[PDB]
Amino acid sequence: REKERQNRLAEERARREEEENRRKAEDEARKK
Repeated sequence: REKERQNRLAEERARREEEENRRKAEDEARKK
């Protein structure tokens, strides 16, 4: 159960991270 929880939270973190990455990408694109 602990590893399930930790992995779920970890994928949530990584998904938020890729959200911010694509976000900064589209920001730079607007700068272009």
